[PDB]
Amino acid sequence: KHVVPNEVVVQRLFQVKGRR
Repeated sequence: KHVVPNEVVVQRLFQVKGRR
């Protein structure tokens, strides 16, 4: 999801690790 300013990467890891 774009790979310029590194934001949907830390969050995405939090979303996957806290549901199912």
